[PDB]
Amino acid sequence: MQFSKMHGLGNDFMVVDAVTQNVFFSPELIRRLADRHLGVGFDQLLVVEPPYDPELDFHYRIFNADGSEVAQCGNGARCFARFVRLKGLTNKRDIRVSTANGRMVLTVTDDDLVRVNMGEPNFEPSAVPFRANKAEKTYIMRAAEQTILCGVVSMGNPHCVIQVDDVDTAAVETLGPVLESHERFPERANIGFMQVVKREHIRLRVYERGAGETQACGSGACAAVAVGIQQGLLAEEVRVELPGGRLDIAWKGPGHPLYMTGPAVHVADGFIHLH
Amino acid sequence: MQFSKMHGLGNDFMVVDAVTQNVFFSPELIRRLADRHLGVGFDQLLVVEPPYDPELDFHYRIFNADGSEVAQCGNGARCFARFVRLKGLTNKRDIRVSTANGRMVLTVTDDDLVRVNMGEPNFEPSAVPFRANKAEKTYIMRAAEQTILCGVVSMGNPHCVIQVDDVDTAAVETLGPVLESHERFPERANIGFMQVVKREHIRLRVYERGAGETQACGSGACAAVAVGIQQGLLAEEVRVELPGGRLDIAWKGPGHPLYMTGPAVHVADGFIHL
Repeated sequence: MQFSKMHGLGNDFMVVDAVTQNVFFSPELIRRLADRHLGVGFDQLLVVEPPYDPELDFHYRIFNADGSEVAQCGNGARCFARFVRLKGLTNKRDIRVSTANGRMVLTVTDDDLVRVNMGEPNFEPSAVPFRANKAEKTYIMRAAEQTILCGVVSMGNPHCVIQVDDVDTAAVETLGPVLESHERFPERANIGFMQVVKREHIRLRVYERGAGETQACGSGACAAVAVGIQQGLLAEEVRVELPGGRLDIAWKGPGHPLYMTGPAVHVADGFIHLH
Repeated sequence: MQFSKMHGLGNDFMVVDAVTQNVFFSPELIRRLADRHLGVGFDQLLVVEPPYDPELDFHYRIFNADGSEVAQCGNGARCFARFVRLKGLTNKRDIRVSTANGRMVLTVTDDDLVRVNMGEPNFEPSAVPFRANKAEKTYIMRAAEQTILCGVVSMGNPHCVIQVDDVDTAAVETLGPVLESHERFPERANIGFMQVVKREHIRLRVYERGAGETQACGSGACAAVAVGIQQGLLAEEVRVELPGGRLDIAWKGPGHPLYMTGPAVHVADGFIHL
C-alpha cells in the first residue's frame, strides 16, 4: 500500500490514498502501523476517499493510533488538502470534502498554506463542558495556591485560555496538569498559555487534553484567539506562534465562523507490503 | 533519496543504499530525519556503501539519532544483510562486510534469518573492564545489602549476567541501576537477568548501559549464553527469549567464535525529497 508521511506543525499523519488503490484496515493493523518502532509510526491515520455525494470532491476519515475513528473539526484538513494536490488526485484549489463532522470547503492559498473553516466558537459553559454559573468573558479558577483568570470556549473540543506575561516563563508543567483534569472540566480541557505580543500577534503554549504539551495544537490556537478577541485584547486577524511554528487565525466575532490558516509538510512517500 | 525502514527485534533503522545512489548527509540532516514527528523516525541510520576492496562485498556505517557515528559489534548487521538481499544489491548467502568494528562474514539462512559471528567472548576482567582478582566462572558482588552471584564477560562491550528464578519477578528496575554503574565497572555495564528454562532455552531481560531496560539487546543475549555455558548451565545451542522476541545463540566454548542468529524485519520502503 502506498502512503505518505505528513505533519501539520509536528502533528504527524500517515496519509493513504484510497481512491487509486484498495485500502483495507483492522483496528489491530492500525495499532501495529502506528507503532514508531515496529510500524510506520504516526499519531493519526488519514484515509482519503472518493466522494459519496456527487456534490463533493472527496471524503476523508481519520483514525487514532488505537485504531478508532476520530471526529474533530479541522483535524488533518491541511495535510488532506495538500496531499490530494501533491498526489494529483485533483488540481482544484478550493476543495469540497465530507468528513465525520459534515462538509466543508478547504482552500489552498497562493503560498501553499491551507485555510480551514473551524465553525463558530461556542462560549456556552454547558457546551464546553465547563462547570460555571453562566458564560462570562473571564472566570476565576483555583490551582492549589494560585488564583487563575481564564476564558473558556469550545471549538468542538474544550479549551481554557490563560493570559501570561511570557510563554517561556509560564508554569505549563505544573499548572497544565492541574487545570487539564480539573473537576470543573468533566471531559478534561486543553489548557492554553497565551502571551499577547500585540493585538495582531500572540505566542502560545498548549497543555493538551490527555497528551500534555505538544509542539502545536491547532484548535487551541483557534480558542486562544477567540478568547482574546472576546476579552477585547486582539484584532480580527491574529498571528499565533506555537513552539512548532506559525498559524494565522481570522475571526470577525460572534455570528461568524473562525478561520485557521497554516502549513502542512510532506515528509516522505512510502510503500508497505500488507498483502 | 530512497530508503527502507527495518527493525531487529524492535531496534529500528532507516537503511539507505549509497552503492547505486548518490546519498549525502550532515549531522543536522540525520537529526532531522531521525525525528519521529518531523522526519522518518528511527533509532539509528545504516548507510550501505561500496567496499573499495575485492575481498569485500560492502562497507556499512551507522549513525545514531544525534547524528554521530556508532561503532558497536553486531549493531545493525542483520538489517544490513537482509537489506542488501531484498534490494538485489547482492544475492550472496555469505556476505563479506567491513564496518567500524573490522570485517566479518554475515550469513543469510534458508529461513531468512541472519547469523552474525560476534567473535570469541572475552572473560578476562581487565578486558571488560571489571575490577576483580582474576577471571572466575562466578563472582560474588554486593548491591547494597543484597548478595549477587554473577558471571561477567566482554562481547566487545561489558556484561554482567545474573541467574534469576523468573525474569518477570527479577528486580530489574532496582538492581539494574545499582549494578549498571557499580564502582566495579569503570565504564559501566549491561546487566542481564537470565532465567534458565531448559539447557536449550533461556528468558532474558537486559538493563542496558546508559539506557536502562530495552526490549532486545543482542550482545546481552550472547553474553548471557556465554556465561551460562561457562557456568555449566547451558547447551551449546540456546534459544534466547527477550521481550522483543527470539535470538538463537551457538557457541562451542573457549577458542571458538560465538554466533548470534536472529530476525530482521523489512517494514516499508520510502522516498524522501532532498
